[PDB]
Amino acid sequence: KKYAESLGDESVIMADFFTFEELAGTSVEMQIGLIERLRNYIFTAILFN
Amino acid sequence: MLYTDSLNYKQLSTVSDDMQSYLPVAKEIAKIAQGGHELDPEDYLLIRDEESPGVTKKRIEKFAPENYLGAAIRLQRVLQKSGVLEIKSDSLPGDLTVWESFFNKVDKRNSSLKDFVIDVFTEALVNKYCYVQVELSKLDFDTVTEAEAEGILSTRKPYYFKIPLQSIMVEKCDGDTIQWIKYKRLDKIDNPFDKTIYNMSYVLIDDQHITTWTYYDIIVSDSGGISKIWDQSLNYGKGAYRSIDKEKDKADPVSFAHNRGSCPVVRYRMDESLYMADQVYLAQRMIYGLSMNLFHTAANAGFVQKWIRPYIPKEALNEIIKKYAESLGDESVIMADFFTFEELAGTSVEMQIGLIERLRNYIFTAILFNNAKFEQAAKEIDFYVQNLALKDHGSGIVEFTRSLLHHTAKAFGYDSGGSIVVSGMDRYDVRPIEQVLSLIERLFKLPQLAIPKDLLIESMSQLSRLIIENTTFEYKNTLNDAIISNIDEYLNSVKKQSND
Amino acid sequence: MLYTDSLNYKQLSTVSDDMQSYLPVAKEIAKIAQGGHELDPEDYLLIRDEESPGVTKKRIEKFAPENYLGAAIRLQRVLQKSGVLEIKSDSLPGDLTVWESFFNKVDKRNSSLKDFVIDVFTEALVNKYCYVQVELSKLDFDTVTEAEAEGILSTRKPYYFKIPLQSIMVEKCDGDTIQWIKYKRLDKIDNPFDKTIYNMSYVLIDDQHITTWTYYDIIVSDSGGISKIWDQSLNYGKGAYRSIDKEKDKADPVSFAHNRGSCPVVRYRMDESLYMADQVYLAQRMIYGLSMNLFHTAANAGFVQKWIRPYIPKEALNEIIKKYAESLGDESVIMADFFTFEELAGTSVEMQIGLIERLRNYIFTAILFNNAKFEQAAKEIDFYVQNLALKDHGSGIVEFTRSLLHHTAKAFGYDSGGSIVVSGMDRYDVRPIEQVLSLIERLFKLPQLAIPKDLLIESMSQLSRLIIENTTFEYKNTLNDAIISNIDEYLNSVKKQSND
Repeated sequence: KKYAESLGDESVIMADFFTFEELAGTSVEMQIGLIERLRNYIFTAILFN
Repeated sequence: MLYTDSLNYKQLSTVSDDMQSYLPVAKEIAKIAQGGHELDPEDYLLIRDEESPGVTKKRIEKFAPENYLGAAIRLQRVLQKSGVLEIKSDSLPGDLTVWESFFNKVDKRNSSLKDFVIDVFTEALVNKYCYVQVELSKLDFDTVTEAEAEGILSTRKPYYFKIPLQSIMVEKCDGDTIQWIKYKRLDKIDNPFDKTIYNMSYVLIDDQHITTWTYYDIIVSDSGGISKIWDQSLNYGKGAYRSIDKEKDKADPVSFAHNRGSCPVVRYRMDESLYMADQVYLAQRMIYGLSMNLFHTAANAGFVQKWIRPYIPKEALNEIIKKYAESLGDESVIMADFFTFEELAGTSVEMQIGLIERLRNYIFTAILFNNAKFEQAAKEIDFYVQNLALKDHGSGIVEFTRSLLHHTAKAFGYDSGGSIVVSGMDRYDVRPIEQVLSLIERLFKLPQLAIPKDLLIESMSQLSRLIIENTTFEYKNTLNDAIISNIDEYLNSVKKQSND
Repeated sequence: MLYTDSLNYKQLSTVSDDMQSYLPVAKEIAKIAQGGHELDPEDYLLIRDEESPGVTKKRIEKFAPENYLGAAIRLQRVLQKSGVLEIKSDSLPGDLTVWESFFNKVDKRNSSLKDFVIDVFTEALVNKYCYVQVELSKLDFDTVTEAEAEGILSTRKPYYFKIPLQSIMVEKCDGDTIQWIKYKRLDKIDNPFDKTIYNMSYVLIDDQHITTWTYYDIIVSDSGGISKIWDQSLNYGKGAYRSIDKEKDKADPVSFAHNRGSCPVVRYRMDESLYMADQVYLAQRMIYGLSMNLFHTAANAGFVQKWIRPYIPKEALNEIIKKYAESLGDESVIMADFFTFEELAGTSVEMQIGLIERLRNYIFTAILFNNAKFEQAAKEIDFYVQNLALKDHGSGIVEFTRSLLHHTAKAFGYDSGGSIVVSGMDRYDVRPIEQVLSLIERLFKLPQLAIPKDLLIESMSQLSRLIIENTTFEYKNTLNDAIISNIDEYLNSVKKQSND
């Protein structure tokens, strides 16, 4: 409870490890590339870029 | 045809099945595209399955709608407005003077023909089936003779009226021609010193008759219909608002024959392959939700946290952390064991940014257009793109100025006349003087016998008003009169030279 | 129509439902767009759900509003001002001299017609429905005969007046034409040696009559209405301020017929698809909040902290840290065990910067414009973009100079006349001399019989005043007179050559 209350710029917390865990993101761009290649095939079915 | 029977509210309020199916999706698409303050964030929440309402409202507070669909609609409207629309006068049946008088003001909004047609096109662009009706003014007199009837027939002044799509209730139409149509119209009687009153009219336009059923002093319901109506007999005869009866509250029709010979409505229907709003509105609401979630995540993970590991009793620990906080600046060396500045790296935020960017790219590629023009000789194309919207606003400004000048002339006691022609606000271009000079030179290089004096006068006047600006209207008038006289003399001289 | 009955404050103060719904959002959008000192940081706080007020005020101290919406409005106004607006004199009904006299000063703000229309366009751009009224001056005399009435009718001098949108209370209008309108007007009677007094007027403009209800010596309320009014009978007859009565405090109407035949107001209504302020104001307030939070985070995490690990008793530790602090510079070698310089890396700050940048990019892409022009032959386009605002300020400067010269002429006892035409401040361009030379050459290459002497005189005078500057007005006048005489001689010579 205390930790949550004092978790901002206006406080120095007294914890032991407080990493900000975040998704790196490599699969999202993988699926984006897959969708992009499907769209590229759709637009190359006609001879267009 | 001629209707003379009062109808219950249920009969008037009927809506055909196809309209019942189509109106909700049209309303949704219009709401998505228009955006603005009418948007309700609640409807565009990607909530994690009913979490605490406090965090929901905190997330709602960060609602920043990016209506890229609205930008695309604006771009298409401006691009189409950049075109030219012309009417061949000789092909107009009947007197040309009455046609010009009508074209001075084609509708109650004072817009010109091209402006009105572009507005119709825009309304169809946001949602198809834009309906326009052509009507007249009403004049009624008693003890009418044949001459009075002739005058009434000869005093018709038509104008256009755009029927809202959501107000359409039913219509019988084959192809594009409309056999007949019944729509609704909520007209507000505004009292300068009292609460606004509302009336509800159901208008049926037929082949040779037009009829209206009117309910007076009603209350509009959340479904767009009637909820409560006034009743003078109520309140022991004083009158009050009572619930609408679907079988006993009947409206007496008022009908008359327009003698048009056909239904005086026209529907503009954008082709399905061209109607892009049907295929991007879902992407737009997805953008709304994703942007809200992205801003919420960034705000909740944007701060920088600084933790310590004290250097060596809860009271002693409290004393230590107090001391540490006090001496945590540039003017002190702390004695701690580990004081990293913990901060979010940020890879998910840019991931969501990329997702929103790809949604926007799809929205702008639904039309064959590239948004990279505004993402990061040559720039003259972008300048012309700006000039397109400049020309649109200039046309609107010219219309407003014409109306203002008409009112001003009426203020002097003059009866107007010629509607005070106003030009300009149509050619926005860098370095415009030499373009007009080139136009003048190219005109003069043409066979002089083939150039009317009016064209030369117009071009020279444009040059004169471009070269000197911020000057008194008297000075410009004097210069234009001198130009006109000199051009007339030159034309007469060249004519007499050519004759002999 | 003719009103002659006093009305209670409740009757005057009524506002139509549509206006009641629309005024708050218009006020909010106007406040967001205008920005400036009127902004209240409290309203744009992304506070972490009611934390300590001390940190809230510390965050408020770091409020630096970046009104990109204001920049976009300025850009659109300047771009539209870059256009040309022209009036065809021959189409003006009635005498042309009175039209020119009116066009010398179209409103009480001394702006020209184009300047006034651009101001109206800007007011509509920030918030739609800009209202303009056309009125006259009032003259009253006693023992009036027919000749006196004729003179009073002939001495009308109309001018324009922009009605603030927030002052609109109710209006009945079909399409763009306004049937009638009631608005409010708070007029301050300023006393050079006393407290400012306030009066409240409710103005109803009708088809053929205009009426005003006036409450004298009132106090404006926080809602824009009346809170307290003066009462001479109060204070035992000495008078005092007492609360307004909504049923007993009645204002006597004063009305007169303007004989315009129609309501002398015009509303400019920017099209919804073109009105961009409705779709970016939320983004602008989000920018305000995000910028405040970003600066607060940067300030609270911007310092560099330096910690130690002492090399080997709390008193002994105090002695050690004192010594360490003393010997922490370039001129000493410390004996510690670990002395890293702890510093914020910074990845979240640039994340928030990117978020604010993308919000600004959306704001600037609501209009089809690219902000990269001011983010990082060719540059001549940017120079012309600057020249646009230069031309706007130049038009304002020319208006001010005309007014100043009019007052100066009045100082000499001269009665003005021609209003002292002033030109210039309209062509800002790099290397302007050869542009004027090219204009002169192109004019002279045209058929000389087709060029009036006035145009040549104007162009040559422009060249003369460009080639020599910082010179006495006498020198420029002498050069211009010589040019005029020489041009007249040349034109006469070529005319007599062409005659025979």
